[PDB]
Formats: sequence, structure tokens, C-alpha cells
Amino acid sequence: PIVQNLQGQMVHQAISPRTLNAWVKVVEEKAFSPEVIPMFSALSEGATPQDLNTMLNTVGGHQAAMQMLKETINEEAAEWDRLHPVHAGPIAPGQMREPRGSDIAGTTSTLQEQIGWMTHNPPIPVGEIYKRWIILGLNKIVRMYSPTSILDIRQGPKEPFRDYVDRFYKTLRAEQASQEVKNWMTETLLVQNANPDCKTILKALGPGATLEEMMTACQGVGGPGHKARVL
Amino acid sequence: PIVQNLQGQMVHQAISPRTLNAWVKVVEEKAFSPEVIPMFSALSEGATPQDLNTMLNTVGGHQAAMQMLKETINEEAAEWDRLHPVHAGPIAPGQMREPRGSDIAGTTSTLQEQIGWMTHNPPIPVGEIYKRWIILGLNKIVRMYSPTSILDIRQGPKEPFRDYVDRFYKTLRAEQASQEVKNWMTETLLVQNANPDCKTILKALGPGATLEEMMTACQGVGGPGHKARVL
Amino acid sequence: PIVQNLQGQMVHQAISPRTLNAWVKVVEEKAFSPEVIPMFSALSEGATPQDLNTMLNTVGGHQAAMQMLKETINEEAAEWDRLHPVHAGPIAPGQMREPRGSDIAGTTSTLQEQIGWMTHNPPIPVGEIYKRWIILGLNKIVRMYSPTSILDIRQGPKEPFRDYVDRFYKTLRAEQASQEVKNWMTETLLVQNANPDCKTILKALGPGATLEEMMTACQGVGGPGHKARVL
Amino acid sequence: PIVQNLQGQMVHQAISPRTLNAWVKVVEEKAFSPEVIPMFSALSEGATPQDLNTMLNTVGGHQAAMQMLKETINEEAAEWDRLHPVHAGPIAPGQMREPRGSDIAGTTSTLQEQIGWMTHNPPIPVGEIYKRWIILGLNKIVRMYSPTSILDIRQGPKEPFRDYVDRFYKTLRAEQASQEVKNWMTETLLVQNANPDCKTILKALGPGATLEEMMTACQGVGGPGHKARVL
Amino acid sequence: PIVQNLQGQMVHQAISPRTLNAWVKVVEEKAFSPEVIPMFSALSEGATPQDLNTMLNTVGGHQAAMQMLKETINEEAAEWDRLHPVHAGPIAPGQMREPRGSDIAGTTSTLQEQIGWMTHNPPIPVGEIYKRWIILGLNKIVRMYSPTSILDIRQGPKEPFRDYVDRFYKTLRAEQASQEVKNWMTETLLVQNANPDCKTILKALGPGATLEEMMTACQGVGGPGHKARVL
Amino acid sequence: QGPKEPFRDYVDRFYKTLRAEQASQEVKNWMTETLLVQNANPDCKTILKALGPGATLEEMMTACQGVGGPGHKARVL
Repeated sequence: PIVQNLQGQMVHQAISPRTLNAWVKVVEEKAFSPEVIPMFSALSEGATPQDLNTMLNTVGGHQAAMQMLKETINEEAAEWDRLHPVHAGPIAPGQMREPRGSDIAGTTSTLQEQIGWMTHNPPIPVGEIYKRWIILGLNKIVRMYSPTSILDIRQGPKEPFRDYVDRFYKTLRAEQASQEVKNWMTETLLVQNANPDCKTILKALGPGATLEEMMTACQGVGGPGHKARVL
Repeated sequence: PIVQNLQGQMVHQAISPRTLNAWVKVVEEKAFSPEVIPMFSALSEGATPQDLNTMLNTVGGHQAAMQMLKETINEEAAEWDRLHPVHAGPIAPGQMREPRGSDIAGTTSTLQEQIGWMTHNPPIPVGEIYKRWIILGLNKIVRMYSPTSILDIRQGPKEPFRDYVDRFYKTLRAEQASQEVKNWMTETLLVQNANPDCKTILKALGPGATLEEMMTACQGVGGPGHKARVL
Repeated sequence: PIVQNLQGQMVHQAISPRTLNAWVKVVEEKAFSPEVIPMFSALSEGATPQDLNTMLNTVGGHQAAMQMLKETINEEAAEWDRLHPVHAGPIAPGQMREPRGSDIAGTTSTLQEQIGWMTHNPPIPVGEIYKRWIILGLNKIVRMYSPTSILDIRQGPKEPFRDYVDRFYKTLRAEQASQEVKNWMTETLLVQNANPDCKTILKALGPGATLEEMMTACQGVGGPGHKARVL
Repeated sequence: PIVQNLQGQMVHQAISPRTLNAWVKVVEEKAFSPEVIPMFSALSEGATPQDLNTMLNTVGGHQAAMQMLKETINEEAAEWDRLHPVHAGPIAPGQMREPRGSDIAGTTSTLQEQIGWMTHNPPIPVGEIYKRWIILGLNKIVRMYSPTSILDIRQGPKEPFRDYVDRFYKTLRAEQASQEVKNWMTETLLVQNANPDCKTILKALGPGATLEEMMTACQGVGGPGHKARVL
Repeated sequence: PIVQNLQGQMVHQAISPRTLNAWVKVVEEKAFSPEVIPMFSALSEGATPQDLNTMLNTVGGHQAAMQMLKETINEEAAEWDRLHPVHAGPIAPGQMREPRGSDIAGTTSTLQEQIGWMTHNPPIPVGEIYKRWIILGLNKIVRMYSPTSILDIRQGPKEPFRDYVDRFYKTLRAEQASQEVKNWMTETLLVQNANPDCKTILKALGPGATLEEMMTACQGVGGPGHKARVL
Repeated sequence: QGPKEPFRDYVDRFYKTLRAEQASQEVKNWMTETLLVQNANPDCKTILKALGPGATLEEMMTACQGVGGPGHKARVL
């Protein structure tokens, strides 16, 4: 990845072996889990596209989903090529002819070519753009991973409040919805998908109370509430 | 976070993957433990909001607790904007414009501009207030987790003094109240929750005996309040 | 190996000891997997023959595969020497005496003179061609471990679409044949070996379906055709 | 080792503990197995006699075997005073003097002096010969391979082709004979030590077949060779 | 300890937790073995007395030998004081009062004082004198550690040659006597206490020869030797 | 070499098959050195081992004549 600042101009240096192996181990046990999307951003320091392509090409046994992500990245590349300012093709001598949609990715451009417009000309943030296109494909994969749909989720009569809340919040991560819509859904969904025992104390707490306040009261009641022999 | 000073100007540096693994791993083993709250503060050198939001967003199973913490952060941010000193509307020419409560949060703010208000014009301690709000949310989380009260922690007939004192102090970590008030209560609580036979040594020392003095006496009697080594 | 640019002339830095440990460890967990082939190139910091050769010599288990790869390299080196433009007679003093097939290889070359022709004079791709030949040999090695052929990829009466897709993707990584033909083949191969119930729901999608469109349809169906039972 | 050139004259840098750990681990996992020799060579960067001798001295349980290696190093050293130039006795003031066979090792040399003839006046190849002497002695440790011979390797009735190949390549590294002799012998050996069931298809494939061709062909043959019915 | 030279004069910088763990792990799993003496030498980078004393006091459960080691060092410090006393007492102003016999120990000398006489004036390697005494104590300790005397080296009837030669050379690690003595007993002892079957082979090999030849002859024979007699 | 087969019958078999070896002289010399020890029966292999490294056919034949039969049946007690 591109590194170095204090010791002068940026230099692309190789990915550390430990980081590559550590990433593979995370992928084994957190294969399609929503937690991977912020982890990927944190781990991938230095915006070089070749390294990002290398990370997606080194995936093991359960790789299949990653080729859909690559096809999605190509759709975004096609969007850059034709649905954004297209360009003539020929350029006036003295300019590096500027990247095409597929040149953003590893498909038609090499490491030396990409690095050239990242430091020998005013920077083009190709790695940020390529990474953003990867994140857009990752949103689809986490959405498809999801086991049960929100209307088919319901709290059992032998199911605690802790688990019911945990099932909802874990499932909510894969939705890909906006904050305003998520807040609207959350307010009624808790009452709507509840069991009768939980609903008995929840309706008593009722509208107005925020997440923490409802949770504080509900945790105090405990388990699946009424008569669950918790004392 | 933004680092460097001895080497010249400050630069925003991405967090280590080792630090991220250590955070994920302690969350995997000690998920809701009170030991996490001092540990998080010690780990988080440079409280830059974007990086802090990423650490919360990379948490596994207990997403519901994290979202309750996020609502607490929104509640504190809203409180800062409305109830803590207000800042004027139309900013003066050539100034960076002081952030509002919403701008403190990584969720509703962008990095380049955020680095600018934290490095150009006079210091704004946005990281420290954001960290304090996170610590307050963590204090709320240990309260949700706790299954028993400090009045319910009591020594069994065959349970050692060592086992009892450990439970009492582990439980005490999440009891949040005034130190002067806690001290005043504690003298009764230590004798109150001990088993009858083992309570005898605590009673024998009487008024003015501190935990060191009690522990020193407890070296001789040993175990669950045993008959002494020499009769 | 040879790396450094902005901070001065290139220096032949030795490989990390972790790289040696990781190389043995990856072989221990997954010796014949195709995922090792891109991973090997990510650990290459200057493709200098002598240190790249050390990786081949440190393998234990599947020694026969490595020895076969070495036999293949001898043929590729000979192909460069004889089937590609032949090397002329005696040269004058002060020249680097143009590399032949066995000079590119570590077997008849010395490291000091190898570095000399490689980069003391304008760069020559001696390490790059050697690295590329190794990838060609690695393709043969992973291709001899796969039991099932493309016609033997089937779906049972109780096998879900996701497992069938996973087997197809695992097989896709073992292809080693023309990409354009393979893509154009992929369009009809999946529906061919699908059982009537599976085939019937797949037939509804029709010609020219994209990978995302196909996966979206597959995600909806899930099971071994549309409507599960006893599993 | 002594390193640095572009950043100033070379300085002695102590070897990292992880290098010794890798050497000990290799010995722990597979004591005298052939993998140790390139691992030792890989970690012998710089090649200063004192630094190289640390690995020889750090071996635990198997240090008695290393006494023979130490004897071999002294045998090669005795030869440096005999088969190689004997030099002369009176070397006049102002020289670092071309060392004797016994001066190569740390036993008769002081580190400052040893480093002195490696960079103060034109470098002496002390590390090159010392590293080679250790490799030559390690190349005699192959003799210690208890109950291991090519003549004992005969494939059983229910033993797969891959087991036979594994056994053949395991003892192949212990041959210690010339490459031409190995090739001439190899043609007979491959068919000779095979079981009758797998030998039958090798006979059908017949003369003029290379190692790659035979190994590639045998993938589709399966197990100990195609099994018949019990009727 | 004192480290580096590239940035300027050496800096007193504490050891890595990884380095500290390596020392604890080696001592816990290999105790007081002769292999720990070169390991300690390689794990003690930078000759600062305080840090060397700290290494001895940070050892795990088995510290009895460590206390004896410090006691033997204390006697050596007393020997050093009386060995050099000509400069004892008053000196001309501008001299750092110099290290006396007890000041070689980190316990008697303050840290700023240690660093001052190490790094300002022409180097006095006080930590290397302290380490020489530690190595001397370790040399005493291995003799105590040895579970057998050299007079009790013998081979049982079902005991193999590999164990007998290994025991003899392992014992020679702790003998302390000059290398001539070790060579001298090797010439005559081996045929004396070998088991009847092995003893016949050693006797039959007869006068002269070297360990490589003896080892080679012993390897063909195998195990505790053939049961039947020869001539 | 068989159980009751002596060195003379065995060496004759080896030289008979070595006539049709059809390989380089250098390879034949390398094989010649180790084949007699490798293919000898346990009892008769002992003299070949006893002579050890650097042996010549003249020395080996001298030794083989003196040990006789299909090898002496080695004592234990």
C-alpha cells in the first residue's frame, strides 16, 4: 500500500505477511457477517487498488460471493466510463491520457501506471473510489446473507427479551436502509413482533420511552417476564 | 487518530490491525465486563471521532448494547447542543466555525473538516467529550448486564472469605454513586453479607477496622471462617 | 530482495522469518488449494531468483509437486534460450553478457552478477519471467488435486442451490482454460446438470442472466428446488 | 551481521530472537529432516562467524549430534591450511592479515578483528567459507536417518499411489548421489517399486514417459489402482 | 538497555514484552540446561547492569539457582574490589569517581551513574563484566544440574548406541575441563562401557578413525546391535 | 540371494544379468559398489559389511572364499 509522509513523498511498499494471514483467519469465521464492512476499512490502510484486488483474489473455500462483488465493481467501472463524463479518447501531448473506467481496477492498469497519477500529477483518489465500489458490493452480500425476514421474525413464548432484542439488532445490520426509515420501523416493530408475556409489561411502559429507558425497565423485569421463575 | 508533534506537524494515522484484533478478542472473551471500561480508555490514545465510531461499529454479537450506547451518545450530543453553552449562527469571515453537538459525532461528521477544526484554529476538545459520552454509555451497559445486586451477594456456609470478598468487590465495580456515601455504607455491608460463623472475626475486630486489618486477621482463621490453626 | 527508490538506491533486503513460517503453515493447512497461488505473489518484494528458489527448497510434504515444477521451469528456461530469439557469440569488455535460460535461473548464475544485470544497468525482467514461469507450474499442481470434472458437478434431491453454487465456484478456481470460452460456457452449464424441479425454476429466469440476477434468483429459492420438507 | 552502506558505514546489529525460535521450532517439529538446511541458509544473512555459531550452540537435546558437525567444520578448516593456499608467516605492519583455518571461527578470533578484515581493508570471504562448512556438515547429518532406504520402499496392496510417491520422494532427498546417476536410476525405480495393480497401468503407459506425464496420468486412475468386484 | 548508534549516541531503552516473554518461556520450558547459556547471551542485547540484574529477578517459580547465581556474583564483586585498589580514594576533579568492585552490580550503582560512565568517557563495559560473572555462575549451575557423573556413563542390554553417544556428549557439556581432556577420554572410554553387541562393533572397527566414520559404521548396524556373534 | 544360496552361485547370477545392463560405464561402476551388500542374504551379508567401505572385488573374493558355504550359522550362547 501507499505509505510514508514524514520521510518525504509517498512510496508504495509491500503488505505485511501477518496482516494477510490475519485477514484470512477473520474471513474463515466471519465469512459474510456485517461486522466485516467496518473492519475492512480499518485494516486496509493506504489507498492502492492492486492490493485491494489482491485481498479479494486471495479468499479461500467460500469465495463464490466475491465474483458477484467483482461484477458489481465492473458495473460501477462502466458507470465511470459512460454514465459520468466519458472523454474523447485522444489527449493533447504532455498529459498521461487519464484513466478509463476499467483502469481504476486491476483489470487493465498496472501498479506503476496507477502510482503515476497518484504522485507525479495532482492525485486521482483511485484507491478510495475502488474501495467505495467494493463497499457497495459488500452491502449486497451482507443483505443476501440474512436468514429470516423482519415480518417472519417473532418472539417465542419461551424466548427471553435479551435474545429477542439481539435477534432484531443483529438482523437490522444487513437491512441497508436509511436512518430515518430504520428509526420509524424500530418504534413499532418492538411492540408488533413481541410475545404476549413481554407485551404485557411493554404496553405498560408504552409510547414515549426511548431505547435505553425501555431496555432498563425490561432488563429489570427480566427473561420473558411474567412467571418465568427467575428468582 | 491525529498524531505527531516532535517530528513537526500532526498527521492523521490509521489504527493498527493488532489493536483492532485485541479489541475484538477482549469483546469475544469479556463482552460486557466492567474491566472493559478502564481498558477502552487506556487503549484509545487519540480520541478522534471517526476512528472511535469504527471501533464501536466493529463489535460482534452484542450490537443492541452498542446501539443503546449510540442512542446515549445522540442523547448527550443533543444535550450539548441545547443545554451546554450555545454558539452563535452566522460565522465571521476566514474562520472554521465551531462544531455543533451533531458535528461531535462521527456518524454526522466528515474527516478532513474534522481534522481541520482539531488542528487549525484554537483547540476544541471534541475527542474528550465524545470519549466521556462513550464511557457513560459503557457505565449504562454494565447496569443492563448485572444479574444480581450488592445486597444479594452473600457468603454460603462452606464458601471461603476469599471467595466472598472477591464477589463483593467484583459486584461493587458497577454500583455508581458518591464516594463519601459509598464509604459510609460499606462498613455495614461487609459484616451484613458474611456467613454467621465467619462473621465472628469481623465482629471481634470491631470499630476502626479497615479492609487491610480485616484481611490481616483473615490470614490466621482461613477458609469459610474455620476454627483457628491453634485452638 | 532489491527494494528502495525515493530514499536511495535499491538494497537487497532479506525476507521476513514470518514469511518462511507462514509458507510452511499454509502448506500444512491447505497444500493443493488454488488460493495459495495469488498469496505467493503478495509475499514477493523483488523477484530475485536465488531467494525465490529458497521458498521451493523449504517445502516438505508435497515435494514431488515442487520437483515437477522445477522440471517445468527447466523446459521454460530452455524455451526462452532456444525457441525465443537466440543469444549471439562473444561480447566486448564492460558488458553484462546477456542472460540465457540457465543464467536467468539460479542454477548457473551467481547472486552478485545476477543483481548486476538485473538492475546495475537499465532493468531487465529476469526475476519477473522466472516468477511468471513459477505461476504456470503452480497451475499444474493445483489442477492435479481436483477429483471431480465439470460434468461430475451435480445437485442431489436434498442438496440446496447454495451448496451446488459453492461446488461450481470451487471447480471454477481449478479451470485453467480460456476465460472467454469459460464465460460463454457458464451461461448453459449450470442449468444442464440441474434436476427437473431445480431446472424448472431456473428456466423461468431465461437467457443472458447476469451473476447478480442469477444469485438474487438463487437466494430466493434457497433449497433443492422451490419448496423444502424433511431436512 | 554488519549492515548499512547508503546511510553510512556498516555497524554490527544483533540477530533478532525470532530467528533462533524458528531454528529451534524446525528442529522440534522434524529434528534432522532436509527442510532445516535451506532454513539455516535463509536465516544466515551477513554470515559473520560469531553470529552463525549461536545457532549451533543453542540446540538443546540434539547438541551431541552437533559435536560431529563441529568436528566437520574443523576438518574443513584444517583443509583451508592444506588444500587451499597455505600463505606465509611474516606479514609486515599495516595489514589485517589473510586468516588461517583456525582464525575463521570465534574460537581463535576476536569479533573486532573478524569484522576488521570484513570491511577495514578489502573484504576477506570468511563468512562465505564458514557458512559453506556448516552446510557441508549439515549435508552429512542425512546419515542419521534410521531405517530409511530406497530398497525398503515397496508399495502395498491397499496403499494409494500418493503414499508410494510420498515415500519415494521422502527417501529421494537422502540419496546423496550425482544428478545424472539419479536420472538414469529413476526411470527403472518408478515402475519397479509400484504395486502390481498400479504397475499394470504404468506398464501400459510404457517407455518414453516423463515424471510429469506419469503423475498427471495417475490422477484419473485413483487409489491403489482400479478395484474389481468380489464375484 | 543501551541500543543503536545510527541516530547518534546510544540510548537506554527498555526491552520489548516479546523479548521479556522469550526469556521467561525459555527458562520455564528449558530450566537450567547448558542450552540456556547461549540463549541468555543472545537475549541480553545492551550491557546495562540494572537491566541485567532485573532479568535475574523477573524469573518464574524456579529461582533457587538464581539466588545462588547472585550469591556467587557477590563474591566475585568482592574479588574485583581487592584485585583493583590502586586508584581507591580521592581523585582530581572532573572524573566520575569510577566503578569499584561492588559498582559493577546494578544494586550498588544508581542508573544515571551507570549510563554516564558507560557513554561519556572511553567505554568501560561494566554490564559485560557483570554478565561474565553471570556466565561463570551458569557454568557452576550446569555441573549441579547434570543427573550423572562421567564415571557412570554406560549402555544397558536393550539400550541403543544413539542414546549412549548422546549421553556421553551431553555430559561433556557440563565437564568444564579443556577440549583436549574431552578428546582424550573420547579416544579410550567409548569401547569400555558399550553393551557387548555394540562393544564388539566398536572393538572390530579398531584403532584410529574419526567420529563421522564411527557414526557411519554404527548406523548400518542399527539399534542395540545384532543378537548373534560374528567370527 | 536365497537362504541356502552361497556367494558363488549368487555372484554368477549377478554377473549373468549384468551382461545385458546396457548403460554407461560410470553408472555401472556406481551400481557395482553397493549391489552385492544390498542383495545379499542376512547371514552372508555380514562379511561384506565387516570389510566395509573402500572394498575391492579381489579383497571381497578373498574374504568370500574363507567364510565358505551358504554362510556360517552364527552362535548366540
